[PDB]
Order: sequence, then structure tokens, then C-alpha cells
Amino acid sequence: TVTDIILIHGALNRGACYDAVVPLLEARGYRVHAPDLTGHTPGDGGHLSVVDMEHYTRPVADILARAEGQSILLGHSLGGASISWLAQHHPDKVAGLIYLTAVLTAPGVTPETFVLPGEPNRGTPHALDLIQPVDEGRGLQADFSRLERLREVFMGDYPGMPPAEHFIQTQSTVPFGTPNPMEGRALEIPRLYIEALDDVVLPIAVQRQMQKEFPGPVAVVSLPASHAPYYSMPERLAEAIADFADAPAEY
Repeated sequence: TVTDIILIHGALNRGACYDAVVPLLEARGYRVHAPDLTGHTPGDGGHLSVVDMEHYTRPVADILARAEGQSILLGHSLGGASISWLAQHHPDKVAGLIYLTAVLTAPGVTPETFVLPGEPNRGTPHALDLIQPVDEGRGLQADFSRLERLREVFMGDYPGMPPAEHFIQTQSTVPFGTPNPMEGRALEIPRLYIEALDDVVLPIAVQRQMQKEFPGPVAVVSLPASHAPYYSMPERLAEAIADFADAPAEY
């Protein structure tokens, strides 16, 4: 019933951040996709090209259109804003949702709620510190004056640093501001949160607060990783993802 698995990158990243994981999930028998979202492919126009969420997430909807059967959507970090948007518009094609230390927001809630300071257990101040606005506020871009700080905060799971194909220079602020449209049929999709216990970008406190605030049950697996478990434990990550695709309703 589930033939496809679609891994979606977070902010300032590209599809290829998942290179360690894609072969591991194809061995489990799945067709695996890790597409660039709109604006995340050098030469496509970058952040200002992204009109809205439908536009941003189109490469995934394109994939889901041609999937033989049902698909699993994994979002990482800000990627969860996309998988929740897609769920609501393609609930007929999605069989499972994986939030990998990802933004899980209740219907009608924007990811801004948990990135900005607030109560209870709201805020991602390491990220806000190292990620900076550009283009009169319509782009985010990392603070390259503090490269070692950038590495220990965002890429410390990598054994060694990652390749240039994993990243873009400027991020659209569109996904940060769009509320979760999930309603009715889409709230029945099984949900799985994969916690990253040692993340300092998205602290475990904020991870758990978003789980507690989403309406309805959310399954949980925990990993002893920081912000990028697809770097430091691709095998354990793949295993969790595939055991969930094998039976999302049960798991």
C-alpha cells in the first residue's frame, strides 16, 4: 500500500542532506525521494521566487501525483510546515507523517509560535541568533562571520564538514508564516515524531511542547542525536522510518 517515501529538507538545506539515508530506505524496498523544494536549487531564483506554500511544496506534490501507491512524508526542522500543508491538500496520497525534530503546529498555528520567544517552552534562540534577515526581511541567511559556531550548532552530527550540495544561501520566509491548514480527513493520518534529544537548534523542551499541543495522538521515537540525525545515525534513522512505513497505523 505504501510504495514511496519522501524526505523533505529544512531551512537553508537541500534534498541531498539525506544522502546517507536514501540507500538505506531503498534496501527496505521503498522508492525514495529527497526533492529540493522551490527555491532550493541554485539557478531557480532563490528565496524571492517562492510565491506561497502551494508553490513552495510543488516538487513534492509532483512526486505524489506519480506515486504508484501511498507515500510517507518526512519533514526535518522547518520541513514539517510543508508536510502538514501537503497532508491537508493530498490526504488521498499520504499514508503517514514523520516529524523529525520538526515543526509540528496545531491547525491554525504558524511555526513562528515556537521559533519566537514565548511560554510555555517556546523559542529557538540559537537559530535566531545565527540566522539573520536579508532583503528587507524577505530572506533568511546564516551568519557566516561565526562559522565554527554555525557548525557546532547546526552540523555537529556530521563526522568531521558537509558538502556544498547540502545547502543554499538564502531561505524564503514563506513557510515560517503560513498556518497549518490541516482539517478533517487529514487529521486521521498517523503521525510520528522522531525526537532529537540533544538538539540545541530545536531544544527537546520545545520538541515535546509541540507534541503536547497538537490535537490528537502523536507517536514518539527518541534518538540520542542533535540537530541532524541523518548525519550521525542514518541506520537507526532509516530503521525507525521504515518500521513506520511498514505499518503507520499500527506502529
